[PDB]
Amino acid sequence: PLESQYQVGPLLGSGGFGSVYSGIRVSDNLPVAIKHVEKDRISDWGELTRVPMEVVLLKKVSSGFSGVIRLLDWFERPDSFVLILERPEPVQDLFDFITERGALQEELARSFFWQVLEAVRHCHNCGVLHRDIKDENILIDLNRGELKLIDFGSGALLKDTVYTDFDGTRVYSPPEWIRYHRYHGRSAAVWSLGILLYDMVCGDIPFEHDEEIIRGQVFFRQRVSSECQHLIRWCLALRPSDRPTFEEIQNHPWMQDVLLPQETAEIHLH
Ligand SMILES: Clc1ccc2c(c1)N(CCC[C@@H]1CCCNC1)c1ccncc1O2
Repeated sequence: PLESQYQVGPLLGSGGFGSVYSGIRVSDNLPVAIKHVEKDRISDWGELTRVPMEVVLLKKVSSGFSGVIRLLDWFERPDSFVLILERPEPVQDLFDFITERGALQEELARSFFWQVLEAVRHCHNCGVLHRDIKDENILIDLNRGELKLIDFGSGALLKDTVYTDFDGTRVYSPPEWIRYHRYHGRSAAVWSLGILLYDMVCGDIPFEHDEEIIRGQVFFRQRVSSECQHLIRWCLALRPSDRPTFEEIQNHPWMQDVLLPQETAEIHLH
């Protein structure tokens, strides 16, 4: 019943993930996003009924409220899967937000960064590893000031042993991946959060090529508080065991006195 149950609007974007369209549920009038994924181009499948991993992972996290975009429904077709997802309104992704406004005031980066951490914790707590945390995978609900994680298509079940496959973004990938093709979930996630935070406070990523990643030296082109630079360098420690846990990130001095999402919208987004 898919074509009667939702009403298709403009293409929101396309890339490695497939094609994603703006939509309306005709039932509720609810704004949704409609993601089409070609079966040919799915590396990794899961089960409940053989499905894309994204579907497994999203069901594991979609129980309860969160900073992750919910799987509302899904459909199989002969050559594609179709996923129905929350669409916040109005909305802008963090990539476009940063491309437009440049480097972000710390107070705002702090608010955004905290929310990302809450969301990643929530995922890990549900047994899910994202594997592609970056600006293009974070949405900002502009009215409520709430960040939501998207695109679980490179994700895995969380586990405590090493991962030897990676299908996320190279410049967000830790040096242990680049040199040895091995990493552990949590410490690789922390590396990529280090990259994210630098991107927030400088308006751009710290490392462009592999040689820079491997070397792991951070130069700041923008004025950034010494507390913030400390946290960034800590998350981008070359040795994974030298990186902080999520607990240590959230207890870090730069993370004190976070604004609530609502107060963050009033000040920085309205
Ligand atoms: Cl509104 C919304 C809801 C749920 C979404 C997505 C968007 N997207 C958005 C991707 C396109 C962006 C939009 C802005 C311009 N830059 C590119 C998405 C991408 C990949 N997997 C799941 C997704 O789920």
